[PDB]
Amino acid sequence: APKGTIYLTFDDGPINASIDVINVLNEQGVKGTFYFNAWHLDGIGDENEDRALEALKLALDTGHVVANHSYAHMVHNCVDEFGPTSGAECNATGDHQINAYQDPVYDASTFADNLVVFERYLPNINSYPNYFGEELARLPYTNGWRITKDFKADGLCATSDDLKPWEPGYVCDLDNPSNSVKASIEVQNILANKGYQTHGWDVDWSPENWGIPMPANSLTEAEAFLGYVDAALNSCAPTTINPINSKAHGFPCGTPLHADKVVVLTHEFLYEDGKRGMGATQNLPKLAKFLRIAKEAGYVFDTIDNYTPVWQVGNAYAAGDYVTHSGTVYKAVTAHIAQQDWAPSSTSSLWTNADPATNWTLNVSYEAGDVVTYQGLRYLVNVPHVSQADWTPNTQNTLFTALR
Ligand code: NA
Ligand code: NA
Ligand SMILES: [Zn+2]
Repeated sequence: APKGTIYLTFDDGPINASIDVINVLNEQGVKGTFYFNAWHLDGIGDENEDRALEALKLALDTGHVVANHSYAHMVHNCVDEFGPTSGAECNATGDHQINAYQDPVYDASTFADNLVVFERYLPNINSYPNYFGEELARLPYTNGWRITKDFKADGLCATSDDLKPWEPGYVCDLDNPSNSVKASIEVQNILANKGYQTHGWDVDWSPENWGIPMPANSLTEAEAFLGYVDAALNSCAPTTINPINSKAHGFPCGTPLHADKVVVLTHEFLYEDGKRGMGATQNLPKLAKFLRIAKEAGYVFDTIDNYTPVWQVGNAYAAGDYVTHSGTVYKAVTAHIAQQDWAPSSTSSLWTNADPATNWTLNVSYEAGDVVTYQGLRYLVNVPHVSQADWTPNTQNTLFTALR
């Protein structure tokens, strides 16, 4: 009977600072989820990153989950031509969020480049069960979600075509958002069709003021931050969160998978003594205190791969329960006790596939109004039905109509 589940997630590693963050976590047995960019492994990410490969190894060997944050954090969209100094050059101008997404197909493909680079530096990385780079992602700058067919959100103010959010003159038009936001959405949809889930966050453990001379020194204290977590528990934090560009618009408040869960976003580089402040000296103790008080307050920690629980032999499932099985999201059709010979599948009558994907897919519960893509063409679902191999969109003229 825990008060809730916290998902500690760390963005933008692997860097030298990741090693200290992991050792703090390890001292208390907590597992984190790390959303890595492989450009630190190549030494072009403008951080202290000579130990990036040791950090990647440490994360995997001590049981933390590694997920896909893209190769270079979309920095290629921040400069005219991407190269070894694009990182520092984009740091100099601070325009990370300006035209952050441009060509969605290419931007998505940098999530796959990420995988290739990981495997070049750590060639046996897919022999690790806690390596999830092919299945779990998070978009840079974007509190966007792709969890189930019916659990999606987009961060409609996350990135801009011109003005930064705080800057005088900034308007975010939700009914017609920035071109960069529009591309980020297509990127979400592209990753979901390759089988990813993308997760945003409920709370962003960040500087209480990004304007003071050493911003890392103003990271929220642990007591105050456990307070933020308490506040977000079952209160649809992704929509209420500030600033505006951190919001997740359309988040399905009260959706069952999000009950009693808080996903915390933070960055290893905030726990480093360096160009941003006394991270290691002042904030590593804050992190270690939070881990103590959060358990005392009744929370437990988990990693994002369990956010949707894995299908288990012997569990009682209710109609409507969500699981993953071989990385695929499923929704129980019938209350029943799972057993070894009837796991979810593309022909199971006990489950339907509920991936957040939009390509036409077997054993999906389709609704009137859904749109599916099949053999390069888009089709509207006219009639609710569970899809099967006899009823491919191109030949079933009753259940589907081509958009043309
Ligand atoms: Na798998
Ligand atoms: Na998946
Ligand atoms: Zn990031």
